[PDB]
Parts: sequence; structure tokens; C-alpha cells
Amino acid sequence: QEVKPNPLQDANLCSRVFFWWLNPLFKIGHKRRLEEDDMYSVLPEDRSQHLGEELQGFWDKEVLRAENDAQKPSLTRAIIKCYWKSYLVLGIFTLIEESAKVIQPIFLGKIINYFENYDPMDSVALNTAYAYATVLTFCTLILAILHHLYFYHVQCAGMRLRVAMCHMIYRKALRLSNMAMGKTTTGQIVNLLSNDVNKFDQVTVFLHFLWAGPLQAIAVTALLWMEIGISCLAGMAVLIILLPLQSCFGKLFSSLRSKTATFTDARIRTMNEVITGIRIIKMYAWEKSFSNLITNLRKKEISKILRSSCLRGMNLASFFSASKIIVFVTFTTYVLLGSVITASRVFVAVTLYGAVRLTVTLFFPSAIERVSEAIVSIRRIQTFLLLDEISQRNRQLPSDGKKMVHVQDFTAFWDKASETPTLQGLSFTVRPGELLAVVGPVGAGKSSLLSAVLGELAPSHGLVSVHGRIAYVSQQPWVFSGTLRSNILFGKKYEKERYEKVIKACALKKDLQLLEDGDLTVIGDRGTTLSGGQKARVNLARAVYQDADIYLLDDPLSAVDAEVSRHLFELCICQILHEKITILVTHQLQYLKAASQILILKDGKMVQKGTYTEFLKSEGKVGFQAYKNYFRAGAHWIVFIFLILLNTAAQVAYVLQDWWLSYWANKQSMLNVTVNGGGNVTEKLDLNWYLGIYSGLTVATVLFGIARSLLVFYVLVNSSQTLHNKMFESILKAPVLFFDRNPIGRILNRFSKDIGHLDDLLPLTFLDFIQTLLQVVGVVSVAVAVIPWIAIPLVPLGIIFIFLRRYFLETSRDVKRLESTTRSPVFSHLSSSLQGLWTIRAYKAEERCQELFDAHQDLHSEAWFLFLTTSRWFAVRLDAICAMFVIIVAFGSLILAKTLDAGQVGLALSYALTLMGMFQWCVRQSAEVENMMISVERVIEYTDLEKEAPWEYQKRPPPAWPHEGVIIFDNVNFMYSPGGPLVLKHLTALIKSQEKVGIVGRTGAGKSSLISALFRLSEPEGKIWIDKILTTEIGLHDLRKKMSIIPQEPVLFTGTMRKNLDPFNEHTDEELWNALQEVQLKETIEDLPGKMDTELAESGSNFSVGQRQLVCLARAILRKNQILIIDEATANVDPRTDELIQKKIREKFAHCTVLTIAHRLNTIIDSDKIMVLDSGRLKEYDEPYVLLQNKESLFYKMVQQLGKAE
Ligand SMILES: C[C@@H]1CC[C@@]2(OC1)O[C@H]1C[C@H]3[C@@H]4CC=C5C[C@@H](OCCC(CO)CO)CC[C@]5(C)[C@H]4CC[C@]3(C)[C@H]1[C@@H]2C
Ligand SMILES: C[C@@H]1CC[C@@]2(OC1)O[C@H]1C[C@H]3[C@@H]4CC=C5C[C@@H](OCCC(CO)CO)CC[C@]5(C)[C@H]4CC[C@]3(C)[C@H]1[C@@H]2C
Ligand SMILES: C[C@@H]1CC[C@@]2(OC1)O[C@H]1C[C@H]3[C@@H]4CC=C5C[C@@H](OCCC(CO)CO)CC[C@]5(C)[C@H]4CC[C@]3(C)[C@H]1[C@@H]2C
Ligand SMILES: C[C@@H]1CC[C@@]2(OC1)O[C@H]1C[C@H]3[C@@H]4CC=C5C[C@@H](OCCC(CO)CO)CC[C@]5(C)[C@H]4CC[C@]3(C)[C@H]1[C@@H]2C
Ligand SMILES: C[C@@H]1CC[C@@]2(OC1)O[C@H]1C[C@H]3[C@@H]4CC=C5C[C@@H](OCCC(CO)CO)CC[C@]5(C)[C@H]4CC[C@]3(C)[C@H]1[C@@H]2C
Ligand SMILES: C[C@@H]1CC[C@@]2(OC1)O[C@H]1C[C@H]3[C@@H]4CC=C5C[C@@H](OCCC(CO)CO)CC[C@]5(C)[C@H]4CC[C@]3(C)[C@H]1[C@@H]2C
Ligand SMILES: C[C@@H]1CC[C@@]2(OC1)O[C@H]1C[C@H]3[C@@H]4CC=C5C[C@@H](OCCC(CO)CO)CC[C@]5(C)[C@H]4CC[C@]3(C)[C@H]1[C@@H]2C
Ligand SMILES: C[C@@H]1CC[C@@]2(OC1)O[C@H]1C[C@H]3[C@@H]4CC=C5C[C@@H](OCCC(CO)CO)CC[C@]5(C)[C@H]4CC[C@]3(C)[C@H]1[C@@H]2C
Ligand SMILES: C[C@@H]1CC[C@@]2(OC1)O[C@H]1C[C@H]3[C@@H]4CC=C5C[C@@H](OCCC(CO)CO)CC[C@]5(C)[C@H]4CC[C@]3(C)[C@H]1[C@@H]2C
Ligand SMILES: C[C@@H]1CC[C@@]2(OC1)O[C@H]1C[C@H]3[C@@H]4CC=C5C[C@@H](OCCC(CO)CO)CC[C@]5(C)[C@H]4CC[C@]3(C)[C@H]1[C@@H]2C
Ligand SMILES: C[C@@H]1CC[C@@]2(OC1)O[C@H]1C[C@H]3[C@@H]4CC=C5C[C@@H](OCCC(CO)CO)CC[C@]5(C)[C@H]4CC[C@]3(C)[C@H]1[C@@H]2C
Ligand SMILES: C[C@@H]1CC[C@@]2(OC1)O[C@H]1C[C@H]3[C@@H]4CC=C5C[C@@H](OCCC(CO)CO)CC[C@]5(C)[C@H]4CC[C@]3(C)[C@H]1[C@@H]2C
Ligand SMILES: C[C@@H]1CC[C@@]2(OC1)O[C@H]1C[C@H]3[C@@H]4CC=C5C[C@@H](OCCC(CO)CO)CC[C@]5(C)[C@H]4CC[C@]3(C)[C@H]1[C@@H]2C
Ligand SMILES: C[C@@H]1CC[C@@]2(OC1)O[C@H]1C[C@H]3[C@@H]4CC=C5C[C@@H](OCCC(CO)CO)CC[C@]5(C)[C@H]4CC[C@]3(C)[C@H]1[C@@H]2C
Ligand SMILES: CCCCCCCCCCCCCCCC(=O)O
Repeated sequence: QEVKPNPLQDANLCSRVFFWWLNPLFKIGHKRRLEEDDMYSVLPEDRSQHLGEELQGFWDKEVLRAENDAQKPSLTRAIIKCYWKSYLVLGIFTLIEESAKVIQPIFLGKIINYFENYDPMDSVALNTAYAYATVLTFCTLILAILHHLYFYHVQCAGMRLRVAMCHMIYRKALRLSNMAMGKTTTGQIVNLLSNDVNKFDQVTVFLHFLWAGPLQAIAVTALLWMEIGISCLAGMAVLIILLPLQSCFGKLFSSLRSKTATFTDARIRTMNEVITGIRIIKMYAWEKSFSNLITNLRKKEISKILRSSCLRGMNLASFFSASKIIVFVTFTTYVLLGSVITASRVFVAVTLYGAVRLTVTLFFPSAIERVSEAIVSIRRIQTFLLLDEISQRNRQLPSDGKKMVHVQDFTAFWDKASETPTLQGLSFTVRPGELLAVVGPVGAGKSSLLSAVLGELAPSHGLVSVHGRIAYVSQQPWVFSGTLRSNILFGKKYEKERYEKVIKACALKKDLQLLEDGDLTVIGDRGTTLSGGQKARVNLARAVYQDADIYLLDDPLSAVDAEVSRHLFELCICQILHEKITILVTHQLQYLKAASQILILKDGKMVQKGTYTEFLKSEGKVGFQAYKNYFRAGAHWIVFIFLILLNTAAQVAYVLQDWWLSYWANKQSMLNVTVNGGGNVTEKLDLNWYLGIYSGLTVATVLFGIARSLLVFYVLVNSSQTLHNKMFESILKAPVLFFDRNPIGRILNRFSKDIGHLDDLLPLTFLDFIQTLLQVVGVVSVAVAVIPWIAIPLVPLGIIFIFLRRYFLETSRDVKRLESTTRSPVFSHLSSSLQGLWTIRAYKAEERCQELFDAHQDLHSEAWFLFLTTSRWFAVRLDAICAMFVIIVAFGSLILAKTLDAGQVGLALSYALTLMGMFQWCVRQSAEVENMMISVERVIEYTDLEKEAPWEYQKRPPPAWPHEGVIIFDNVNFMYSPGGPLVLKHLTALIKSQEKVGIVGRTGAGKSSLISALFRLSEPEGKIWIDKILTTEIGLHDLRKKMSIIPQEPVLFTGTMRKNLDPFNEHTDEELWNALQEVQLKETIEDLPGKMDTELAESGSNFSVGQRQLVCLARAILRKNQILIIDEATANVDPRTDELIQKKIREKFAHCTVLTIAHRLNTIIDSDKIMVLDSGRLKEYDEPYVLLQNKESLFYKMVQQLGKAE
């Protein structure tokens, strides 16, 4: 559509400055939920194609110049040569803004200096002070409402660089060579596009500071000198000292993080090991072992996390109290040098120190870090872009409608570095319409035969006159993101008649029936809605629809059946490919005989070139409940009272440190009045008292900041630890139904991402938000204290802010969500192009895929533009509120000048000059915290999920409970869900003492239900007395312990073979030695390189499945129970191992009551008695002879059906 042309086009200068043109969007964003249709298209100069072309031109010129002067080309040179003009133009406003920030304290001092020499009858001084205040508010308006357009333009420059770089990367990837593709991997390129290019969105934000920081600071120092002389240096010294030390501590921080990561990873692995195999763990009564293992891992991880959090809290406290330390040092030096403090100089120095400290300790190091990251990103992208590309497709020879085709001395090597030739002898000619049947097992040389159409195995010199259009269908059929309209069309015009004829004769009605929409069905992500059959069929349909000349079919008949294959043979290969090239590799041996000519090769050796005659025969809101539950999990509410008291004390001391300077200045002014106007004796202010109180106030500020940071971090980390412990304990007791309903990925995500948030990000962000909110409250309270009437206009302004906040968030979140959902298509399209790059090059469809990628990137560019602009809109309005507050303070000081003195005016104005940045920081952090508390909500949701019966009761059965071996079923009705499906109907069974029996079901219908009922892990709704005791009165663990089972899929847990064989160490060592030697597995584990404590791989990946049944049988043998369950229903199980383990449990268990469930009837025929059971109804209970004789007996029914005999 002509979607709303970016109203930035028609917005005048005022509207662009205030982002007024964004107002309509918010309206709909408040009325309903934003979608992709309510979006704004990128500006014509921001289209991905345009930026890509311009940067391609610049980079090509740079490469040509580098070749001319014989040096390695530099991508940074090209980027600079491209964007330097538009960035140096933007630097003018950053110079203006730095100058404004520097010169604002000068006029603040002018106002205070007016207040110092107050004379109520001097009107000229009043007018001059009003002019100074007007200049001050002009400067603060420049800082507040004018900086945001410049910030948006800077971020646009970064986004332009990112988009151009992505276009470069895709254009290169589509032209990569085969061996270069082998050297790298698609994951590396997707990472290049995903995280390695996002750095350009950040560096540009602070790039100019690289020269603004060192310059502005110098200016500030000069100004500070002009105020307070050499004393200023002392303060500057502390600031300089603050740069290395903090950075140094940062290094230590990183180190600690690394350690925690390892522990976290280990813990997460076990989480997977627990969640993926939870059925087996609960089945084996092994919850205690994994519980204590995870407890140890979590304890170590939380110790490292506590250390890291203490370090980060110390850093935050230092950042908070650095201003106080700087001011205290500089003014102690000032007074001790023999000077006399005055309010004007004191607060000019305070404001200048605040500005320069914020710069030096926030912007400059961030600028350095982001520039270094961007430099390494540019290095990676450049070394990718110089990767050798596929030999450029040379212009085809005239090919005047001839069929001159001959391959001689075919040089085809997969690996050039390999001394062995990949292929040596390959020489054949293809005739129009004729079919050549290529055969090779598991891809034995089909790749060389197939690329022999000049795909990727081209000879270094010469050219083979292959004429026509190549239609290559790969082993892996591929569907790019879009609609079936796109894959069908693929650049070709919409051919109604031939589309219809192929769609009806080829019988694609399966898509119409299966797909809810038809041929317009929007392909889901990665084509999960479709299947490999559809992808293969659409590959053949694309090839036939584009009706190319050379048809390269890499076994497309494997996915389709023989009928559809012969159908396309007649319709396409016979009729449509009647005079077209039909290079068709085929297997399954039926199209080999269905074809006319066959070609088989083996390692550059042509097997045969004969026909069959050769006889080959081959989100929402988070309530107060969430915050309350998050906090009460940390510490007693007494501790929280102590914490808020400590926070209040820290902020009060922070403000009182500056108030003491103001009071000192006022007292010195009165003293000077007394010693000049009054008494002649120049009385000296007692330096000991004032300096001591000043030092005490700054020391108290430092100590209280440190203590508050440490306590907040400790209580929040302890809350996280308690929440994790509760959540894991609850999940370990969760019934199997919870794990069945919830996917493993969901639970693992809850245990990984949410816990990581609560451990790393949430405490830090919460502490920062509390700090900044308290600072804002301090500034507002100072202003209200100096001028009480400021309370009157503060009530409206704050109210407005609240409403504004809502009106922004209702849209902002939506935009954020949009920006998240429009970014994955780019990566998925890149992955799809890389996967099927062969056929993309085959069709010469590079430009079409480039356009598709450009559209995919343009959509995300719309999302990113909306995100940037809405953020700037909110920032403009917030800073306008702050500037209104500053104007109110500065002018109300002058209006109520009769009742104010220099110290109060200086203090209030100096704090108002920082309210702006503090408020912006605090609002954004508050939003960030409110967004992150969803992880806390999810964790708390898991902490109270429903649990099953307790493992152990206070009452216990005798330890020799399985003394008889009799278990019976008395009218048990298993119910997975109340009122749901019926799985057991009045199930009644009588199993004799010490009797080996099995049952058979119907493809799992009632098979696993019996095991679930016996083990009670899914709570059978049945009433049972095995050995005349109700199954309820034995606890979960006390029942499962004397409950031996062999699962269908044996599982292996990471750890020592000793721990996997016996995790509770309830069996003495020589017991395992002897038992495993009896099953001759001791020699097998002894030859393992690690011997007894062998480091098991990831769930025994190297261990064979036979060893898996072996180890499970060993577990059963050590368990030494009187019953045992054989759940032998796996299909792909090794027969040699099966005969083994059958003779094992026949000879080892012997006289132990076994319940055998299986699908192999032979494994039950050996059992003395068979109880046929299906659909909850006891079908057979009689003699085996009666079962053999009875025609209606289900056992005899299957006996007749499979055909086996005794
Ligand atoms: C952003 C830029 C920062 C620098 C700057 O431009 C803007 O800021 C401006 C503020 C100006 C002063 C304002 C008022 C007065 C009072 C007047 O006395 C007669 C009083 C009369 C009302 O003014 C009623 O009788 C003498 C001149 C003086 C001191 C100005 C000097 C020039 C100054 C410093 C200007 C300077 C070039
Ligand atoms: C190392 C860091 C970087 C650079 C820098 O900071 C520290 O080094 C400082 C040196 C300072 C000057 C020293 C002396 C004077 C002379 C005085 O007057 C004349 C006095 C006397 C002769 O006549 C009696 O009159 C006026 C001020 C001036 C020029 C200083 C200006 C600021 C300067 C340039 C500072 C500058 C920002
Ligand atoms: C990175 C650094 C942090 C702090 C620091 O520099 C930068 O701050 C500076 C202040 C310096 C003193 C200033 C003046 C004098 C001159 C002379 O005595 C004349 C008496 C004096 C008062 O009457 C006239 O100015 C002797 C030297 C002395 C005391 C300086 C010593 C070094 C001091 C303490 C420097 C100190 C190391
Ligand atoms: C963080 C950084 C480390 C600490 C530090 O910088 C910042 O903090 C500064 C405070 C300085 C002192 C302030 C005042 C005086 C009084 C006066 O003593 C003779 C008085 C007479 C002659 O001047 C009449 O004035 C001058 C010297 C002395 C003791 C300073 C010494 C250096 C000191 C300790 C500086 C030190 C390097
Ligand atoms: C007034 C003047 C304004 C400009 C200027 O001087 C002052 O500002 C300086 C900052 C310097 C950069 C600092 C850090 C980095 C990161 C580094 O990446 C490897 C880092 C790794 C190595 O071990 C770990 O440290 C590559 C170099 C780079 C970009 C510097 C380039 C030169 C710069 C821009 C200097 C430049 C001359
Ligand atoms: C238990 C809690 C500990 C913290 C705290 O609460 C209670 O303790 C309170 C003490 C209060 C100060 C007491 C006295 C004055 C002097 C006055 O100046 C007189 C000037 C004079 C000559 O010029 C003419 O009267 C200015 C106000 C000030 C500093 C109070 C400020 C608030 C303070 C700091 C309160 C603070 C929040
Ligand atoms: C709270 C934490 C523990 C201590 C501390 O850190 C923070 O808090 C500060 C309290 C300060 C003292 C306050 C008052 C005075 C009185 C005056 O001496 C007599 C003058 C006059 C009295 O009436 C004569 O009549 C000056 C010195 C002295 C004792 C201060 C010394 C430094 C101290 C101990 C500071 C110390 C570093
Ligand atoms: C809890 C927090 C820590 C402590 C503190 O903040 C709060 O509490 C504040 C109250 C302040 C005092 C207010 C008034 C005066 C009177 C004046 O005149 C004396 C004459 C008069 C009494 O003797 C009649 O004779 C001398 C100074 C003094 C005592 C202030 C000192 C600084 C103090 C202690 C401040 C200090 C930073
Ligand atoms: C919850 C937290 C409790 C502490 C606090 O934050 C919130 O609450 C505020 C209390 C404020 C002081 C109150 C009164 C005055 C007196 C005034 O002197 C003219 C007095 C004269 C006028 O006619 C006689 O009435 C100068 C200003 C001063 C000292 C305030 C300074 C800032 C302070 C300390 C603020 C502090 C940070
Ligand atoms: C989260 C919070 C929001 C706001 C808030 O903190 C943070 O901001 C602080 C500002 C404080 C006031 C500053 C100055 C004065 C003037 C003084 O004058 C009495 C006149 C008479 C007395 O004898 C002769 O002077 C009385 C006290 C009062 C009104 C303070 C009250 C507490 C206030 C309102 C605080 C308030 C709780
Ligand atoms: C959140 C909390 C609310 C309560 C509170 O903390 C924060 O708010 C603070 C405001 C402080 C007062 C501000 C201004 C003055 C005026 C000054 O001058 C009087 C001159 C007059 C006397 O007679 C002439 O006649 C004396 C001190 C006084 C009253 C402060 C006292 C402490 C107070 C009440 C603090 C109190 C504990
Ligand atoms: C809903 C919001 C609640 C808070 C608030 O906004 C609205 O409520 C307002 C009421 C204001 C006070 C009203 C009257 C006076 C008397 C004046 O003189 C006294 C001398 C003598 C002759 O007038 C006595 O009558 C001093 C100032 C003071 C105390 C005001 C201070 C600011 C206040 C507290 C405002 C504050 C910001
Ligand atoms: C102080 C400085 C001067 C003024 C100013 O900057 C700061 O203050 C800002 C606050 C903004 C408003 C915030 C919330 C709303 C409510 C909303 O109510 C939906 C009803 C309607 C719309 O959907 C029907 O649905 C309508 C919009 C409105 C009034 C904003 C308008 C612009 C305003 C006035 C900004 C203005 C430039
Ligand atoms: C733009 C900036 C922000 C707002 C602001 O600065 C400029 O605008 C100023 C207007 C001032 C008031 C003007 C007139 C009077 C009347 C007088 O008589 C009391 C009798 C009765 C009214 O007749 C009240 O009870 C008491 C004082 C008061 C209310 C002023 C208070 C301070 C105010 C609100 C100032 C405020 C800080
Ligand atoms: C000094 C106040 C501003 C700083 C704190 C800003 C964030 C908190 C604002 C109040 C809570 C959110 C508003 C009510 C709930 C909602 O509508 O989302």
C-alpha cells in the first residue's frame, strides 16, 4: 500500500523538533493494539537498497584504490569516506550542546552573585538578574527540548550504517564460493547479521564524545580555575583517579562473572537432565540425588553471584558518592589554602564538577568501549567480505540453437588441498529429452555428477558448452519465508492455465485438504506448517513451472511416491522435458529400469553406461502482590524497615552535605557584614567546627551509600536464592501430568532466563532505580524547602507526567513488541538463502532474493524508526517537564528575593540543574524494572504449582514389605483427568505369589497405563492392596523404591559410572564389582579410559544403546527387589543385545515376580502365563492350550495374524 508516507516528510521544523507529527500514531496506540499495518514506511533515502548500493560503491572504490596502491583494503576507510560529511555536520550541535552545558553554571553564578549583594532598592540589578535568568532558561531549553532531534539524527546515522552493512553482508553471502562456504558456517554469518552488526547502532551515539569529552573537560577546568584557583585541580584529580580504578574494578567484575557462568551452565545442564528425564527420575525414586547435586551447584553459583553483586553495589555506591568526594576534596583544599567560601563560587564549582564528572565517568568510557566494539565488528565484517567468491558466471557463448555437448578431461575436486583427486574420469554427452539415470549410495559422487553442470565443481581453465537453463532440485527441499504464491511464482509471471493444469493433473489437492487456506496459505516460520513432501513437490513444481532446459533433480522422488514420480515423469520429464536436458539422479531401483539410459560412477570411475541389457541387477501489569511476594522472600519486614531507613539516611546526608556548604557561605557572609559594617576586628570563622562537620557529613554520605547498596543487593539476591530453592523443590514434587502438559523448553527457559534475570539484572536495575528516584525526590524536596510555593505548580506538573507516562507506555510496549517480531524474518531469510544457495545461483535469481531481503530489512527498519522516534517523543516531553521545573525554580527565586539568601538560592538552582538527567534516568529505569518483574511473576507462579502425594509419610510400612511378592488389582479405574478419556475400566487382576507374567495391549492403548497405575506416579483412581496394604499408606518414595522397572528407552545421567549405577551409595563396592562381573560388564567399564570414575559424556552419547540396556539391567540387578517390570516396547533395539538381556533377566531374576509389557509376542510366549488385556477389559484368563484353541481369544487372533508358530 501507499502506507502513510512518513509524516517526517511533511513535518516542518517545529513539528520535527517537538515530534508533533507522531501524535496521531499514539492516538490509535491508545485506542487499540498496534499492528504492522499501522506502521510508517521508511523514508526514500533510508531504503535498504539505496544505502546498500551507496556503500557498495564506496567499498568497491576503496578496494580498487587499495589494489592500486598495493595495501590491504580497510572497511573503516570506506565507512568514513561515506558518512564523514553527514557526521561532521551533526557534530556542530554537539559542540553547541557542550558549550551550553559549560556556560550554564556561569549564569547560575551570576544569579547567585546578585543574591549575595542584595539591595531591595536597586532596580537595575534586579533587571540584570532577570536577564541572567532568561539566558539560563534559554540554555536549559537548548539542553532539554533541542537535543532530542540531534539525538534522533545520530541514531539514524547509526541505523543507516547498520542497514547498509546488512545489505553488504547478504549481497556477499549470496555470491560466496563453495570452498569459502565450507570454511565458514551459516551460523557465523547469521551471527554477523544478528549481534556483530548491532554495535553500529550504539557507537554512533557516543562517537562525537571522543572529542567532546577531552575538550569540554579542559574548558570546565579552566572555568573552575577562574572561580577557585589551584584548589580546582584537587577535585579534578579525584575525577581522573576515578577513571582507571573503576575500570580496573570492572576487569575484576568480568572475571567473577566468568566463574559464575561455568557454575550456571553446569546447573542448567542438570536442569535439562532432570526435566528431560523426569519420568525416569520419579520412576526410580532418584529425586534426592539430583536435589542435593543441584543444591550444591546452586550454592556455589550463589556464592559467586553474591561476591559479584557486592562488587557491583560498591561500584554503584562509588558512582553515587563520587560527586560528594570531589566537592569535599576541592573545597577542603580551598578553605585550607586561606580562602573564604561564598555561595556563588561554591555552587558554580558544584555544578561544573557535576557536569564534568557525569561526562568523564559516563560518556567518555562508554564512547571508548563502544568504539572498540564497533572496530572489532568492522574487522570481522571486513574479513568476511573479502572471502573468496564463486567464479563469476561468464557470458554464455552464442549457442545458436545447437546441441554440441561434450565433457573431456573433467577436473572436479571437492577439496583442492586434497592430493587425492575427488573425481578423474567423467565424460558423457546429454541429448535433448533423453534421461540419464545416475545412481550412487548415500550420495556416493552424486554431488560431482550434479555440479558437473557448472554448479560448483567448475574447471579452473576452459569452458564446457552447456546450453539452456538449469533447474536444480537439491537433496534438502527448501521453502523460503513467504507464501506458496512466492515459491510457485519465483519471479515467473502468473501463468493461470499451466499452473491450473499442473495443480489438477499433478493432483496437489493434498495441500488444499491439509492446509486450512490453500495455495494462498502463509508459510509459517521455517515452513513447519508444510512437510518435506510439500517442499519436494513444490521444488519439482517450481522446476517444471519455470520450464527450464537442464533439469537437475537430486533424488526428488525419494520424498514422493512411485505414482507421483511416474506422473511427473510422463507429464514433465516425458512431455514437458521432451527436448529438454533431464540429468536425473535416481535410486530405489524402479526408475532405473523405468528410464532408458543409466550412468553409474564410483570415485571418478564410470561403473557402466549401458541400459538394462547389461544384466547389472543393481506485557501486562504486575500487581502489588508480585512485588510483595518478591520482597518478603528476601528478608523479614524489619529488615525492609531498616533498609528504607538506611536509604532515607543516605539521601538526607547527601543533600545535607551541600546544605552545609550553603549554610557555611551564609554564615561567612553575615560574618563579613559584621566585620566590615560593624566591628573593625576581622573575626575569623572557626575552621575546626565547620570543616569537621563538613567532613563528617561527606563521610556519612559515603558510608550510608555503601551500606544501602550492599544491603539492597544482599536482600534481593537472597530473595532470588529463596525463590529458586522453593521453585526447584516444588517442581521436583510436581506430578508427571505437569511435565507432560508443559514442554521441556518452557520449564528450562523458566529455570534459565528468569533465574538469570533475578540473579544478575533485576537487583542491579532495582538498586539503580531506587537510587535515582531518591535523588529526584531529594532535588524536588530541596526546591520545595527553599521556596514552599513551588508546591503549588508541582501538583499539576507531576499529575501530567503520570498521565503522559501511561499515554506513552500503551504505545511504546507495542512498538517494542513489533520491533521484536520484525527482526527474525531477516535472519530466517538469510538462513534460507544460505541453505539453498545452490539453486538460487542455478536460477540466476540473485536479484530477486536481494529484493526480498531488502523488503524484509525495510520492515524492520520501519520498526526501528518507530522505536527511535517514540522514545524521542517521550524524552522531549519529559525534558520539557524538567525544564519547566527549572524555569519555575530560577524565576521564583527572583520573584521571592526579599525572603531568600544566597545559599538557599544556590542550593535549589544547582539541584534543579541536575533534575533533568536524573529524572530521565529514573523514568527509564522504572520502566525497565516494571518490564523485568514478569520473570519474578513467572518464578512465583512456579513456586506454588500443585504437587502430588508426599514421598514419605510419618507412618512407614515394614522394611521387609516385599516378602511375599503378591500384588493384585481390585477394581481400579485409572483417570488421567477427571471427566476425561477412559483408560482403565474396573481393572481387576490376580497375580500369584512369585509368578512371572506379562500382558499385551494395542499399540500402547492400556500398555503404559498399567505401569502408571502400579507405580502410582500418575495417581490411579483405584483401591489396591498389594500384600494386603493400601497403596496409599506407603509413601511415594517408599513405594517406588521397592519397584524395579526397565524403561523402553534407557537413559544415562552425567556423572561417574558409580553414581549412575548407584547414586545413593547404598551398595558396597565389591557388590557392584561382583554383580557387574557376573554380567561381564566390569571388563567393559574397566577398558574405559577413565576407569571407575570415567567422565561420562552428554547422557552417554558415545555409549551404544546395547550398553544402555546393559547398564539399566545392572541397575535392576543392584536394586535387588522382589518384583521387576520389563517395559520392552522399543522398536529400534539391537537384537543381539535383546537376546542377551532376555537370557540375563531369565537367569538373574529367575524367581522374581516380573510384569512384562511388550509388543514382541515371542517375548511373552516364554512367560508361563499371559493375561491379555485391552481397553480396560480383561479379555483372556485361561490355560495357554485354551488360548490356542479358542478362535475368539485375542491371543490366538494375533497368533493367526502374524503367522508365527511355536
Ligand atoms: C547564549 C549567549 C550567552 C552569552 C550572552 O548572549 C547569549 O548572554 C547575554 C546576556 C547579556 C547581558 C544581559 C543584561 C545585561 C544588563 C545590562 O544593563 C542594563 C540593564 C537593562 C536590561 O539589560 C535594563 O536597564 C548591561 C548588559 C548585560 C550585562 C548583558 C551583557 C551581554 C550578555 C552577557 C549577553 C551575552 C553575549
Ligand atoms: C593541566 C591542566 C590543563 C591546562 C590547565 O588546567 C590544568 O592549566 C591551568 C593553567 C591555568 C592558567 C594559570 C595562570 C593564569 C594567569 C592568571 O593571571 C595572571 C597572573 C599573574 C600574571 O600577571 C598576576 O596577574 C589568569 C589565569 C591563567 C591564565 C590560568 C588560566 C587557566 C589555566 C590555563 C589552566 C588550564 C585549564
Ligand atoms: C593533583 C594535585 C591535587 C592537589 C594539589 O595539586 C594537584 O593541590 C595543590 C595546591 C598546592 C599548594 C598551593 C600553593 C602553595 C605555594 C607555596 O606556598 C605558598 C602558600 C600558599 C597559601 O598561602 C600560596 O598560594 C608552597 C606550595 C603550596 C602550599 C602548594 C603545595 C602543593 C599543593 C598542595 C597542590 C596539591 C598537590
Ligand atoms: C585525592 C587527592 C589526594 C589528597 C590531596 O589531593 C587530592 O588532597 C589535597 C589537600 C592538600 C592540603 C590542603 C591544604 C594544605 C594546608 C597548607 O599547609 C601550609 C599552610 C600555609 C602554607 O600554604 C598557609 O596556606 C598547604 C598544604 C596543605 C597541607 C595541602 C597538602 C596537599 C593536600 C593534602 C592535597 C593532596 C595531594
Ligand atoms: C582530544 C583528542 C580526541 C581524540 C582522541 O584523543 C584525544 O581520543 C583518544 C581515544 C582513542 C581510542 C581509545 C580506545 C580505542 C579502542 C581500541 O580497541 C582496542 C582496545 C584494546 C587494546 O588493548 C583494549 O584496550 C582501538 C583504539 C581506540 C579506538 C582509540 C583510538 C584513538 C583515540 C580515538 C584517541 C584520539 C587521538
Ligand atoms: C532524626 C532525623 C535526623 C535528620 C533530620 O530529621 C530528623 O534532622 C533534622 C534536623 C534539621 C535541621 C535543624 C536545624 C536547621 C537549621 C536551620 O537554619 C537556621 C538558620 C539561622 C541562622 O541563619 C536562622 O534561624 C535550617 C534548617 C536545619 C538545617 C534543619 C534541616 C532539616 C534537618 C536536618 C532534619 C533532618 C531531616
Ligand atoms: C559519624 C561518623 C563518625 C565520626 C565522624 O565521621 C563520621 O563524624 C564527624 C563528627 C566530627 C566532629 C564534630 C564536631 C566537632 C567539634 C569541634 O571541636 C570543638 C569546637 C567547638 C565545639 O563547641 C568549640 O567550642 C570540631 C571537631 C569535632 C570534634 C569534629 C571532628 C571530626 C568528627 C569526629 C567527624 C568524624 C570523621
Ligand atoms: C542527623 C543529621 C546529622 C546532624 C545534623 O544533620 C542531621 O544536624 C544538623 C543540625 C545542625 C545545627 C543547627 C543549629 C546550630 C546552631 C548554631 O549556633 C549555635 C548557637 C545556639 C546553640 O548553641 C544558641 O547558643 C551552631 C551550629 C548548629 C549547632 C548546627 C550544626 C550542624 C548541625 C548539627 C547539622 C548536622 C549536619
Ligand atoms: C524525607 C527527606 C527528609 C529530609 C529532606 O529530604 C527529604 O527534607 C528536606 C528538609 C530540607 C530543609 C528544610 C528547611 C530548610 C531551612 C531553610 O532556611 C530558611 C529557614 C527560614 C525561612 O524563612 C525559617 O523558616 C533552608 C533550606 C533547609 C535547610 C532545607 C534544606 C533541604 C532539606 C534538608 C531536605 C532534606 C533532603
Ligand atoms: C517524598 C517527600 C515529598 C516532599 C518532601 O520530602 C520528600 O519535601 C520536603 C520539604 C519539607 C518542607 C521544607 C520546609 C518547610 C518550611 C518550615 O517552616 C516552618 C515555618 C515556621 C516553623 O517554626 C517558622 O519558620 C516547616 C517545614 C517545611 C514545610 C518542610 C516540611 C516537610 C517537607 C514538606 C518535606 C516533604 C515530606
Ligand atoms: C519528612 C520529614 C518531615 C519533618 C521534618 O523532617 C523530614 O521536616 C524537616 C523540616 C525542618 C524545619 C525546616 C525549617 C525550620 C525553620 C528554622 O528557623 C525557624 C525560625 C523561627 C523559629 O522560632 C524564628 O522565630 C528552624 C528549624 C526548622 C523549624 C526545621 C526543624 C526541623 C524540621 C521540622 C524537619 C522535620 C524533622
Ligand atoms: C495540595 C497541595 C498541598 C501542599 C501545598 O500545595 C497544595 O499547599 C500549599 C499551601 C501553602 C502555604 C499557605 C500559606 C502560607 C503562609 C505564608 O506566610 C505565613 C505568614 C503569615 C501571613 O501570611 C501567616 O498567615 C508562608 C507560606 C505558607 C506556609 C504556604 C507554603 C506553601 C504551601 C504549603 C503550599 C503547598 C505546596
Ligand atoms: C509542560 C510542557 C508543555 C506541555 C506539554 O509538554 C510539556 O505537556 C505534554 C503532555 C502532553 C499530553 C499528555 C497526555 C494527554 C492525554 C491524552 O488523552 C487522550 C484523549 C484523546 C487522545 O487519544 C482522545 O482519545 C490526549 C493527549 C494529551 C493531552 C497530551 C498532549 C500533548 C501534551 C500536552 C504535551 C505538551 C507538549
Ligand atoms: C513562573 C514561576 C513559577 C511560579 C511563581 O514564580 C514564577 O509565580 C510567582 C507568583 C507568586 C505569588 C504572587 C502573589 C502572592 C500574593 C501574596 O499575598 C498573599 C495574599 C493571598 C493572595 O492575594 C495569598 O494568601 C502572597 C504571595 C503570593 C501568593 C506569591 C507566592 C509565590 C508565587 C506563587 C511565585 C511562584 C514561585
Ligand atoms: C518522582 C516520581 C517519578 C519517578 C518514578 C516514575 C515511575 C513510577 C510512577 C508511578 C507508578 C506507575 C503509575 C501507576 C501505574 C500505571 O498506570 O502503570
